[PDB]
Parts: sequence; C-alpha cells; structure tokens
Amino acid sequence: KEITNALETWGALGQDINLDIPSFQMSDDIDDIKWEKTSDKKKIAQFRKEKETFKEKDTYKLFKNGTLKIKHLKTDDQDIYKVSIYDTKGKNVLEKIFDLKIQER
Repeated sequence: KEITNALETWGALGQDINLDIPSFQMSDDIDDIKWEKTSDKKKIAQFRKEKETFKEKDTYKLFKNGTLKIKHLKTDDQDIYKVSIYDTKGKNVLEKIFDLKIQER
C-alpha cells in the first residue's frame, strides 16, 4: 500500500468540525487559504483578498484568517481534502494532505 501524508480527521453523522492548519512561521505577506479535492483535483472552496473567493453554503465555508467551518455534516456533506496556502503575491508556501471521514461505532 502507498502511504499518504494525510490526517484521518473524524466525525459521526450531523456535527461541526473545523479544517485547521499548524502554527508554521510567517516572514512578510500571507493571504490565501485553499481547500481542494484529492481524487478529482478540484478547488471546491478557496479564499484570497476580495478577488476570486469560492465559499458556497455554511456546511463547507472557509474562514478568512486561515481556517474552515463544516457546520452540520453527514456522509453526503463530507469529502477527502488537500490544503494549499498562497501569499498576498500568490506563492505556494504550506501544502499538506487531509481526510474528513465518518465514524462507524
């Protein structure tokens, strides 16, 4: 089996979870926080500076400082993710793989 660089990130049907990156160092200028798909390769929501902001409904909606809020899930509300973070200029800094998964207990 090919082993990913991903966090298994858990929640049972009908709940609130955030998609939230580590406390990595910043020098001068950081703006965009994108959450896209692994299997499709597809920017479902993404944030920048009042210029191309994909954001949709409250069930998958990405915070401005650098976070996400999934407000009310289920099996059809979730997906597998990869984060990519870009500056005020647009230069790829922090990139890391992720997975919203559903509990079976």
